[PDB]
Amino acid sequence: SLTHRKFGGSGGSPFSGLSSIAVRSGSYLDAIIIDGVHHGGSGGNLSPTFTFGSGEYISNMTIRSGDYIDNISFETNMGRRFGPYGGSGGSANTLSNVKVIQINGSAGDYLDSLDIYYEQY
Amino acid sequence: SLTHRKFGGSGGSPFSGLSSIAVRSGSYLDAIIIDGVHHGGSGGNLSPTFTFGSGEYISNMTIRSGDYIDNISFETNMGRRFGPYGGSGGSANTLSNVKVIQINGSAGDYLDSLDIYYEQY
Ligand SMILES: CC(=O)N[C@@H]1[C@@H](O)[C@H](O)[C@@H](CO)O[C@H]1O
Repeated sequence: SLTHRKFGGSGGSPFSGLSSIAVRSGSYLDAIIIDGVHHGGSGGNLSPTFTFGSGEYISNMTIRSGDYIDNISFETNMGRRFGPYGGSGGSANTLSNVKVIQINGSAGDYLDSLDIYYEQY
Repeated sequence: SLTHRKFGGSGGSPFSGLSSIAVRSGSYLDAIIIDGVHHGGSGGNLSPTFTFGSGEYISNMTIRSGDYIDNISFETNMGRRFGPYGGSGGSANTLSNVKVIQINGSAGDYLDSLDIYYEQY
């Protein structure tokens, strides 16, 4: 049962545990890199690193996928954009008016799957 | 509305975007360091970094807090312990039988608050 709980007081600027995103891709996704940590294989080319600013988060995400992840692009609430990186294969699925909280998944030599935790607004 | 969605197929080995945790602390938390990214002040003392192995996640977590996060400890599904690190004041709150998905918060010179995203079992 997916939930969240707050602890602590009212001070501070807010932050996410999810700080940055990169991928290795060719015609597939070989890897996703999250806060610098590699998940996947060695194939494809390494994209530049997207680092979220304070209060920035993924609000819109397009992922083409089949048995693997074929492509990823997203947009933030601040208008910045990442991708698309990958091939034209797979089915396109979209997330819109969301807030991505976390990005988990399953990887071998290629990025097989992503489990995207998010708030739907 | 908090939720999630899986894209892609059924192979590969599971990974989490949440891979490492350290804190800076004395009698309360100055900072939490999540996968290498520093959130909060220069104060207190830097804990060793906890790095989650393949298939390991937080299953139990005790937080003390008041206006600030005062203490964190957690246990993983694999019997590993992080902390307790911090002070003995504020009120104690425990998550048991969980899987922690994400740790967000607010931070200034100190760690003010955490918003913990988790599956409750
Ligand atoms: C063959 C095709 O048209 N689309 C495939 C899809 O079925 C496959 O599972 C996916 C992920 O590996 O890659 C696409 O290119």
